[PDB]
Amino acid sequence: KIPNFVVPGKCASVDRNKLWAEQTPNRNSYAGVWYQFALTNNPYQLIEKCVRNEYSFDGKQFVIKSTGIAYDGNLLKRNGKLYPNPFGEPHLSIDYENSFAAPLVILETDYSNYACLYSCIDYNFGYHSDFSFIFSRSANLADQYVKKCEAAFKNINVDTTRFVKTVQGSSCPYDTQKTV
Amino acid sequence: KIPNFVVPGKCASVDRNKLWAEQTPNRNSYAGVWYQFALTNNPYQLIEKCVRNEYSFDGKQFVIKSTGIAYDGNLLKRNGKLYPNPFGEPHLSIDYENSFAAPLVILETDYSNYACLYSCIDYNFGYHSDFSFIFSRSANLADQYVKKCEAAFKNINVDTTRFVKTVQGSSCPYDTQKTV
Repeated sequence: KIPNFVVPGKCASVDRNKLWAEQTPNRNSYAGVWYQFALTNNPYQLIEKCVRNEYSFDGKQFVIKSTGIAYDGNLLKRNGKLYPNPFGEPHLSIDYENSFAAPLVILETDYSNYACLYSCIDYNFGYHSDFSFIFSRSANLADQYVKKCEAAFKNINVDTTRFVKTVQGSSCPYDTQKTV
Repeated sequence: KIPNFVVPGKCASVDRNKLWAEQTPNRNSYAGVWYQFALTNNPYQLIEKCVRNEYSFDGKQFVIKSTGIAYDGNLLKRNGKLYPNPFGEPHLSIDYENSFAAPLVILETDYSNYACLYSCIDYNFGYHSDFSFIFSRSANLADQYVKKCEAAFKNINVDTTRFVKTVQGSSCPYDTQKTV
């Protein structure tokens, strides 16, 4: 009787201090292309299949070009930005044109194979909503790496049975997508 | 479709460019104290009663100190900011500590009595959610000004029967609230 991404209780502690300090020297290694391997039910994401996110780092933020196939079957490009939280909180803000901005934590990454991403918001009625993602440097992602993200999300009490796989691979027009 | 703030169709077009041209030279007149007179159902507002928003303008953004009574009956302060949309869109972003940032349109204001505020977000399933507010320079607001916001919201097809009045006036400890 309520959506599965509206969950009782408060957002979990995920130790952002530690993660922030690991990640600030490594921003250039996080740039380039990342493919969405899987995500939990998200009513905001407008790209359904072939989700490809290209990041450029200018020294203070990332510029993002997100592309793929929209829910109506058309090619779509979205312009985004990733920048430090404006209040000086140890996490990033992910912001998209014609949308809202939300906190984004890099729960775990090795830069060259995978990244595990997390967003959460507390409501005023004793629930939270959270949104989790698994990113890969390739269309595919080996089980050894999926399992690293599974452990990280279990560690903060996210039910990993909520993940759904995203369409990627040879059926995707990536070369067209990268041209906008 | 189930909560009353989940509504069919796309977010309204609200003629943001005309509003931005009117409002941008008058930022200084929008500063000072605004009381929340009424709002449509909002799951993000942590302050239930006696909502008092103090705005300071620095030429580039506003800094906000919001105070009042929380849903558990205790006093609460929240820190906020209002700044131009980072992509250069003709609207502001309203950003709060430990929360997200959303678009914020001023649909109508006279600076000295009232303001009518609007935020909207689109879902990938073809619905939207919007969040509306009536602000006053005083704890009460005269009917003529209430009626002006009702017409501005009807003009963009927001259902104004969704507004609920906020507790204000003599039962509010405003002088305590401003000690922060």
